[PDB]
Amino acid sequence: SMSGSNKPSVSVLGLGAMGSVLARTLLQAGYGVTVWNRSPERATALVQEGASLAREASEAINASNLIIICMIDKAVFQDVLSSLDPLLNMSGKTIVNMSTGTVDDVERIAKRVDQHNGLYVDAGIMCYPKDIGGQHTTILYSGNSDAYHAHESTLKVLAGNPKFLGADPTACTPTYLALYAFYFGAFAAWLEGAVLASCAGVSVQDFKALSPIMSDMLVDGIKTAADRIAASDYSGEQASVDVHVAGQEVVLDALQRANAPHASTDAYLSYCRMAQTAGMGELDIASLFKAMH
Amino acid sequence: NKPSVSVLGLGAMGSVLARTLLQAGYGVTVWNRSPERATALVQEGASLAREASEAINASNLIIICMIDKAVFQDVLSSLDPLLNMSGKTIVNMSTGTVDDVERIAKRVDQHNGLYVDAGIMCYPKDIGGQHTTILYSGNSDAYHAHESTLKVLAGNPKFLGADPTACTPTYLALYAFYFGAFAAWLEGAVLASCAGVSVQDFKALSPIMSDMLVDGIKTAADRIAASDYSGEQASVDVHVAGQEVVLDALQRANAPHASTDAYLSYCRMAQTAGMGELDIASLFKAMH
Ligand SMILES: NC(=O)C1=CN([C@@H]2O[C@H](COP(=O)(O)OP(=O)(O)OC[C@H]3O[C@@H](n4cnc5c(N)ncnc54)[C@H](OP(=O)(O)O)[C@@H]3O)[C@@H](O)[C@H]2O)C=CC1
Ligand SMILES: NC(=O)C1=CN([C@@H]2O[C@H](COP(=O)(O)OP(=O)(O)OC[C@H]3O[C@@H](n4cnc5c(N)ncnc54)[C@H](OP(=O)(O)O)[C@@H]3O)[C@@H](O)[C@H]2O)C=CC1
Repeated sequence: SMSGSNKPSVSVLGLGAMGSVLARTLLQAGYGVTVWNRSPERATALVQEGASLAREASEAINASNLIIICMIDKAVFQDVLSSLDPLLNMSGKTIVNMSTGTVDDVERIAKRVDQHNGLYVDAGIMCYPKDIGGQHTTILYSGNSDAYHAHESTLKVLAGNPKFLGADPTACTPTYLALYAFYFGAFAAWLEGAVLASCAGVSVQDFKALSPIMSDMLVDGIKTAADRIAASDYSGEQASVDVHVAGQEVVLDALQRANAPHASTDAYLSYCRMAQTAGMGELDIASLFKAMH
Repeated sequence: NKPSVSVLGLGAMGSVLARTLLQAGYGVTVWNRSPERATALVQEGASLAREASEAINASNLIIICMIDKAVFQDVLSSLDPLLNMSGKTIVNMSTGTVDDVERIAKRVDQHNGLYVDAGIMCYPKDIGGQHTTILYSGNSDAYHAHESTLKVLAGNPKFLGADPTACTPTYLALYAFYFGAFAAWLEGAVLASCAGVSVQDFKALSPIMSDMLVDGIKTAADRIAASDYSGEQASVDVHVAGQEVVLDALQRANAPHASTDAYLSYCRMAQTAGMGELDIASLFKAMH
C-alpha cells in the first residue's frame, strides 16, 4: 500500500461531520488516506492536507486493506455495495461500518461483504467528532475477530478506548442503540431541567455548575440499580416507587407552572405507574426494569 | 459537648438522618406519627418525643423529613399558637412546592423561629458522605450557625441564597434531570436485555455514555450561554435520523420508548422551528 512514516493505507467513505474528522485524524497520525464522498466539495480540505480523493467507491475500496464507512446510515452503504462489480475482489480487506443502522442492514451487509471475500466489522462511534483521537474515546466493534485485531492499532488512532463486543457482526448495533437510547433520553432530561432552572432565574451556566451532583448520583444509581436487577433484589428500604412518584408529581407541577416542557418527566412517571400497577409501589426504583420488561 | 438536634419524620430518609447524628455523638430527640419507626433510633440512644410540639421544644435545630411539605404545614397548623420557637432553626428537607415553603416560612416566623428550606440530593445510604449534597435556602445566619452540624449529614452542601423559596426550583430541576435520565437508562437496559445483553454488561458500558453526557452538558451549556448553535459537530436532522433507528429497535423489541419519544418530540419541535442544521443544544431554544 505504502506509508510515508511506514503506515499502511486506510480508506474512508463518507466525509460528513464525522467521516471528515476520521480521515483528518488518520492523515495527522501519518497514515495514507484515500477518501470518497457522494459529493466532492467535502473532499477539498482533506485533499489539500494530503488525502487522495477516489472518483468511485470501488477505487476507494481497491486503494486500502482497511475501509471505514461513515455515511448517514447502513442502508446507503448497501446502495454503494449494489453499484460495485459483483466480482470486485475484497480478499484481504476489512470493511468497518461506523454508520448508524438496523441489525437487518448489518446482516445484509455482512452477507454482501462475504460474497466479495471481504472481512466485516460493525462499529458504533460513542462521541462527537471533536473527541475523535481521544485516549478516553470509545468506538464499539463486533464481527471478525482476526480482522479487528489485525487493524486494532490503526483504529486506535480514532479512539484510545475501543470495546470489542464479540465475533457476531450483529452484536454492536443493539448495544450501540441501547446506549444512545440512554444518552439522548438523559440529554433531553437535562434540557428539561435546565429550562425549569432558567424559568426560576437560574442561569444555564449555574445549572451546568450544579449538574455534576446529579451526574455523580446517576453513576452511583446505575451501579446500584444494575446490581439489584442482576440479583432480582428490589427491597424498598432506600426509597419506594410510591415516594418517587409523590416527589416527581411535585417536579411535574413545577414544570407545568413554569410552562416548561415535561415529556421526559411524563415518560419516567409512566414507568413508575407501570411498576405501581404491578404491585411494586413499596419496592426499590430498580423494580421499574421488571415492570418495563 | 455537642448540642441537641430534633428529627421529625422517621421514614426511609428521616431515620438515617437521626441515626447519622446519633452516631456522630449528637443528642437526638425524634418524633414520628407512628411510634414503631422510632424503636431502632431509641436502640441507638435517641430520646422519643410523644408529640411534634415536644420534639420542637427539645432542640434549637429541628430537621423535618416527612413525605411532603404540605403535611409539615398541617403539623405546624395544629401547634399551640403560644409554642415559642425563639432561637430555633427549622430545616425542612421534605419535597414540596414553593407555595408550601411560603406558608411554612410564615408559620415558623409567627412562632419567632428561623427557617431554612432544604433538598437532599442522594438516597439514604449516601447520607454522611463527604461528597454528598443537600441544597439549602433561607436564613443565612441560621444556616451558617448550624453548618458544622448539618455537614455530618452531607459534606458537600450548597447554600443557594437567603430566599426560603430559592432551593425548591433548583432541587426540582436537578431531579427532573436525574429521573428523566434514570428512566432513559432503564429504557436502554431493557432494549439491551431484549438483545441478550446482561444488565451487568450494560452497567459496564454505561460509563461511556455518563462520561459523554458530562462533556455534552458542559458543551451544550456553553453553546446555550453563547446562543452559538453552529451545527459542525452534528445537526438536529442527523440526531433525528439516528434516533429513528433507536426507536425502530425499541418498537421491534416491543420495549417501552417513552423517553426516546420525549427526546424525538424536542428534536421535532426544533426541526419545525427551522433548526434542522443546528447543534443539538438548539433544542433549549425550541423548548424554552
Ligand atoms: N456527527 C456525530 O457526532 C456522530 C455521528 N455518528 C454517525 O455517523 C454517521 C455519519 O454522521 P455525520 O457525519 O454526522 O452525518 P452528515 O449528515 O454530516 O454526513 C452524512 C454523510 O453520508 C453521505 N450520504 C448521505 N446520503 C448518501 C447516499 N445516498 N449515498 C452516499 N453517501 C450518502 C453524505 O454525503 P454528502 O456529503 O454527499 O451529502 C455524507 O458523507 C451517522 O450514521 C451518524 O449516526 C455517530 C456518532 C456521532
Ligand atoms: N428516600 C430517599 O431516598 C429520599 C427522600 N427524599 C424526600 O424525603 C421525604 C421523605 O421520604 P422517605 O423517608 O423516603 O419517605 P417515607 O414514606 O419512608 O416516610 C414518610 C414519612 O412521612 C411521615 N408522614 C406521612 N404523612 C404524615 C402526616 N400526615 N403527618 C406526619 N407525618 C406524616 C411518615 O410517618 P409514618 O411513619 O407514620 O407513615 C414518615 O415518617 C420525601 O419528601 C422525599 O421526597 C429526598 C431525597 C431522597
